[PDB]
Amino acid sequence: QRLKDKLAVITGGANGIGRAIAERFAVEGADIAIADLVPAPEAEAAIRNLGRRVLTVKCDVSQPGDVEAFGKQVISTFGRCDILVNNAGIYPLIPFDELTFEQWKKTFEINVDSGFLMAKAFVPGMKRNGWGRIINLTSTTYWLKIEAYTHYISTKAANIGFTRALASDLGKDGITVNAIAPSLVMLQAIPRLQVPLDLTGAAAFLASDDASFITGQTLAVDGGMVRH
Amino acid sequence: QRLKDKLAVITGGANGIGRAIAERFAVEGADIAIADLVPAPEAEAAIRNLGRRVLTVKCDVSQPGDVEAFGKQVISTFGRCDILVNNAGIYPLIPFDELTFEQWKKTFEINVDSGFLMAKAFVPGMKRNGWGRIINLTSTTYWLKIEAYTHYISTKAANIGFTRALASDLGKDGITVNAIAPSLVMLQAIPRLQVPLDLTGAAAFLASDDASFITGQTLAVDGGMVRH
Amino acid sequence: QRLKDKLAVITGGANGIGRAIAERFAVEGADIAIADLVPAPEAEAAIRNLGRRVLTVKCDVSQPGDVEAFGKQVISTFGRCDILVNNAGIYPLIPFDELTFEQWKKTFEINVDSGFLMAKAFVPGMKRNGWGRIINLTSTTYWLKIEAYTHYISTKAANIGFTRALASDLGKDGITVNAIAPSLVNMLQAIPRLQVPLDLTGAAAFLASDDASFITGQTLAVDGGMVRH
Amino acid sequence: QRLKDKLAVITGGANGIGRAIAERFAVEGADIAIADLVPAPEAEAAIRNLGRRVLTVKCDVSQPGDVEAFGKQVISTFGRCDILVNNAGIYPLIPFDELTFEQWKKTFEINVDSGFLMAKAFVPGMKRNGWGRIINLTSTTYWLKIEAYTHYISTKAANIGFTRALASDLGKDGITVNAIAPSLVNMLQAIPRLQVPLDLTGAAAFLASDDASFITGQTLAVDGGMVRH
Repeated sequence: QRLKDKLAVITGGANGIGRAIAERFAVEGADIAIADLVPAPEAEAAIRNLGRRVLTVKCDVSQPGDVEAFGKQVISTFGRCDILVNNAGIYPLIPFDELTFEQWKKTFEINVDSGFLMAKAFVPGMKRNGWGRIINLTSTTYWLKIEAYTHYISTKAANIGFTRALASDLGKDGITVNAIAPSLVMLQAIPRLQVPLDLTGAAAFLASDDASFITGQTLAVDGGMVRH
Repeated sequence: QRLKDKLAVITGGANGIGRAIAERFAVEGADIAIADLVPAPEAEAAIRNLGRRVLTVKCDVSQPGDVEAFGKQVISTFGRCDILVNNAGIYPLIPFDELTFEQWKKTFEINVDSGFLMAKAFVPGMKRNGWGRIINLTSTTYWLKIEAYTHYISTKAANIGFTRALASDLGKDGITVNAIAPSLVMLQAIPRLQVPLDLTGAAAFLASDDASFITGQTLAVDGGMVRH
Repeated sequence: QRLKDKLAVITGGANGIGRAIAERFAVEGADIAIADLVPAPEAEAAIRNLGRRVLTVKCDVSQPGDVEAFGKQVISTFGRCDILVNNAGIYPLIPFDELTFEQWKKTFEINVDSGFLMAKAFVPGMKRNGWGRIINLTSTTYWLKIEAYTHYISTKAANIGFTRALASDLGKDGITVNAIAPSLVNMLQAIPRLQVPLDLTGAAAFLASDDASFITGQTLAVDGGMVRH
Repeated sequence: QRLKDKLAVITGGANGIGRAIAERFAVEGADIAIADLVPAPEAEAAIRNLGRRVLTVKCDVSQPGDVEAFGKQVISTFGRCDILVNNAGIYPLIPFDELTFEQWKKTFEINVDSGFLMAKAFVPGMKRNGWGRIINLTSTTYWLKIEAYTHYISTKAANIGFTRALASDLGKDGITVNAIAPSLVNMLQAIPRLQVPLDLTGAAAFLASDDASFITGQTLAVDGGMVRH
C-alpha cells in the first residue's frame, strides 16, 4: 500500500475514470473524498468494502462557492488532502460554426476553473505538510487532428499548461503536479480498446513516492497512438 | 507584396510585437485594422507612410460586445478581414499563493476569449472567400520552468490548443491556423536579446502563400532556447 | 513483487543507473542478466543477497558478434528474456570543431546500435511468449540548449525514434517499448535537489510492470521538472 | 531576391523535394550546388533558365571521401557556401523481423552521417564569414504510429537531435540550424489534399533567409496539419 494514511480527492469520481482512480487509490491504502454532481453510492460501497474511509459530496466543481464549501468539509472530516485528482470535465462534440461563446465559456468553467479552484482549496494543506500530489486529466486529442472540439481541446491544452506552471510553483514544497492523457472515447500501436483500468496504474504511480522526482509532465496512456 | 490587397486585423497592435507585425504586413501590401484599448499613433504613421490604409478602434477584445462592434466596423470599412492576428494578451507575474479566481478569470478573458471572439467575427468572411489566415501569439514559457505564471502559462497553453483544434475545423475552408511563440521579455543558442523585429518574418511567412500547407503548428522564435 | 518470474537484461548494468535499475528489478522479484565491459561483483552480490539469480557477461554491446553471443547465453541460461533495459551508452563532451567522424561513429555504435542489436536478440523470444518490455535510456539534453554534444544528443534523439518506431512494430505482440529521460550527469528544476539513481528506478519498475501495459512509444522525463514536452 | 548572391548546397537535389528547393532558392537569387548519385539535367536547365549558376556532382553523401571532395570542389568553384540543405536520404519499408544490422547501418550512413559530413565540410567557412543556414530534412513519421520503419524513424529522429545540438554549437557564429518535416509520401490531415514538393519550398526559403535570423534548433512540420508538436 503505497498510499497508506493519505487522503485523496477525486473530482467527477462518481463514475468512469474518476471512480476507477478513486478505488485504485483506496486499494493502495488511501481514504477518499469525492466531489461530483451525482451521488456515488457504488464507489462508496466498494471503497468501504476495502476498509477505507470515504466521503461523497454533491458539488458543482466549476462554482467557487461549492468548491470552497467542499474544501472546508474535506478538511473538517479528514483534516487534510494529500492527493488531488482533477478528473471532472465535459466533452460535447460541437462544430465551430455552432459553438457559442456561452458553450465555450461553460466548457472552461467545468474543465479548467475547477482544477484551479480545487488547487486553491487544498494546496495550502499540502504545503504545510511538505508533501502533495496533484494529477490533472487531459486528453490525447490535444495532439490529434479532430473536428468539432475547439472548445474542448482548448481546455485540455489549458490543463497541460496548468500542470506545467503549477508544478514550477509548488516544486519546492514537496508537491508534484502531473497530467495523464487518455484517448477520447488501428491508429494505436496496441490493438486494444481503452478501459478505465488502463489509467489507474499511471495515476497510482504518479501519486506514489516512486515518482517524487517527476513533475510538470504529461503521460499519455493510449495504446501508443500519440507520441510527444 | 505577399499580402497584396488584403486586410489584416492585429489585436493589441498599438505597441510591441503587435505593432511590429502590423507594420511588416503593411510593407507586404496589406491594409491594417487594429483593435486595442489605446490609440496607435506610431503604428498609423508607419502604415500610412507605406501608402496603406489603417483603422484603429478602441476596443476591449475580451468583451463580446466590443468585438462584435469592432467586427461590424471592420467589415463595413474594408468589407472583409483576410488575416487575423490574435496578439492581445496580458502577462502579470503573480505567485500562486497570491493568485485569485478573479485574476485567473481576467487573464483567460483577455488572453483566450479574445481569440475566440475575433475568430467568430472574421472566420465567416474568410470561409466565404475561400482563403484565410489566423495567427495566435503564445509563449515559450509554455515549455519552461518559471514560477508565478500559472494563470499566464495556462492561457498560453490554451492558445495552442485553440490553434490546433481550430486548424482542424477550418482546414477545408482554405484557412490555416498557426501560432508563434516568442520568449517572454546563456540559455539561448543565439546570444542576444530578442527584439520585435525578430518575429515579423515568421508572421509574414505564415500569413503568405508560402505557408498554405502549414496549419495547426506552433513556431518558436526565441534564439534557440526551447526545442519541441 | 511486480516482476516475479521475470528475466531482465540490463546493458551497462555494472555501475550507476544501470546497476541501480538492475537491483531494483531484483527487489521486484526478477532475475538478472547484465551485459557490460567490466565485471559486476557489487551488483551480483546485492542481487544474490535478495535471493535472485544473476548472470554477468563481458560484452561490448556495440559489437553484433558480442551481442549475439550474449543473447544465446542469456536464453540458454534462463530460457528467456522478458525485460530489456538498453542503458549502455557514453557521453563524452566534444566541441563540434573537434568532433571527428570516428568519434561520431563510435558514439552511434555504442549508444544506438547496442539497443538495436539487443532487440534483435531478445524480441523473438518475447513475441513468442506474447509479453515483453523494452526500456531505452535517452537524455533530457534532447530538449536542452547545450554545447559540445552534437554526437551525443544525436544518438539520444535516435533512441527516442527507435523507441517510437519499435513500439509500433511490436504493439500487437504484447510488447511495449518506452524510454526514460534522466538529466545529464537547482534553479532550473522545479524540484531543487540533485538527481540520484533511485529517482529513475521507480519509473523503470513501473514501465516494466503490468501497470503500464497500455503505455507504449512514450518518453518519460525524470528530472525534477526541468524539461516539459 | 532574399538569397541574392548566396551559394546553396542541396544534397539529393536532382529530384523531388530536393530539386524543388534548389529551383526555389535559384528563384530567390542563389546559385546552386547539387550533390547526388544521379545527374540533374532537368534541375540544371531550370536553374540556368533562372539566370543562376549551377553545379551538379556525382556523389555518395554517406562516404567521407566523397563529401570532403565535394566540399573542396564547391568552395573551389564558387568560393563559398552560405546555405546547406541536407535533403539526401532513403526510406525503404522493412518489417522489424526482416531488418538486418547491415540495412540498419546503411540507413544511418545515408540518412545521418551525410548530414554530419556536409556540416564538417561547410561549417568552417560559414563560421569564418559569420553567416550560415543549415536545413535538415526529417519526417512527420517521427510523431506517427506506423510500422516497418524502425530504422528509418530512428534516423529521422537523429536528424532532429543533430539539428538541435548543432544549433547550440553554432548559434554564436551567425549560423542557424533548423529542420523541415514533410509527410512521407487525406482525412488524417486538416487540409485534405496530397502534399507536393512545392509545399515545402516556402518553408525552405523562409528559414534560409534573414526573415529567420532568430530561429534556430527548431523543427517545422509541413504536412497539411496532421501532426501537432
